[PDB]
Amino acid sequence: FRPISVFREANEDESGFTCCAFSARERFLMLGTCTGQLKLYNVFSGQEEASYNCHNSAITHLEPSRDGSLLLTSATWSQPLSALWGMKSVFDMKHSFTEDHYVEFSKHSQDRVIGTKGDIAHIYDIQTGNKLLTLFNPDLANNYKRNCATFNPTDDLVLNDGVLWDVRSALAIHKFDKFNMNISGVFHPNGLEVIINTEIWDLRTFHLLHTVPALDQCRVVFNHTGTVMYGAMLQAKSPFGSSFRTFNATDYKPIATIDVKRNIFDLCTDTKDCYLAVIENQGSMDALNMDTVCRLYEVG
Ligand SMILES: COc1ccc(C2(C3=Cc4cc(N5CCN(C)CC5)ccc4C4=NCCN34)CC2)cc1
Repeated sequence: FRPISVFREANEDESGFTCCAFSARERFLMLGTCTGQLKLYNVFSGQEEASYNCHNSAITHLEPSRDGSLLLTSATWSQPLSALWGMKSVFDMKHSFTEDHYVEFSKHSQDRVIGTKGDIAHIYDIQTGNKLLTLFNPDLANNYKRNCATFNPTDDLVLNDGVLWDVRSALAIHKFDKFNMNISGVFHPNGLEVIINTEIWDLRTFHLLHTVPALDQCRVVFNHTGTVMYGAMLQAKSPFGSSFRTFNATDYKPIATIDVKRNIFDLCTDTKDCYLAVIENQGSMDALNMDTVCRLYEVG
């Protein structure tokens, strides 16, 4: 991990970057801020190229669409709490998700949004904005404090609150046992495995394949090729502590532990898996205000 670039939010006395994603436009990083702004930065110059106020509370999450035409945002205490923005030609709001505190695109064909409201998942059509489907069963809930509903790579399964759902039938096919209080789980890009905190389950047999103690309380991100898994750990200001782990995605063998000595707010990779971007806070949890920097590292 060779540091190649660093920047702080332009002009600000304290720098308020909260989350990041690379744009479909080569060289440009998208960042959310603690004032609900979306900014476009040259990742090498640190030049601010554009600024849009999406929310009147802090951004917690953003996800660009692969074809660069759409963006999802989530905020902290705004109504609406999440939104879908059009980026082709003029930046504008397309739909709003009144109480969903987290949203993602479908993965295969990006024509749907999945939103999370506490223990409940909602699926929406992108063209009409209509809610197609609500996945919730109170007998099956795990009540994960950081529940995030997600699609599998083919868009026909959903993981919500540690329940695996068939999207076509709207049927719960399996409730995974609850072994932590916060992390609800993600699909591996290979479409055969589920990662729920420290447990790696097989989707076809529900055997436990691996225990990875180092993933405890970690939020997991895959590189674009599905060969490396990157993890940063939640705080018992900041959602994460000050270090990140890399794992081999095929055997879950640890490759690296990096302590950046600063609390991490977010990290993401470019679609060619050359660069890792990390939002690190220079201030503590106790400071008046946050003071984040975006650090760009070369990996290979
Ligand atoms: C499964 O585990 C997860 C843990 C956290 C999250 C979320 C999330 C929340 C968040 C709040 C921030 N705060 C700082 C203090 N300020 C007062 C208000 C805003 C700053 C960054 C982030 C953030 N960045 C990337 C993810 N994420 C909601 C998405 C998702 C999953």
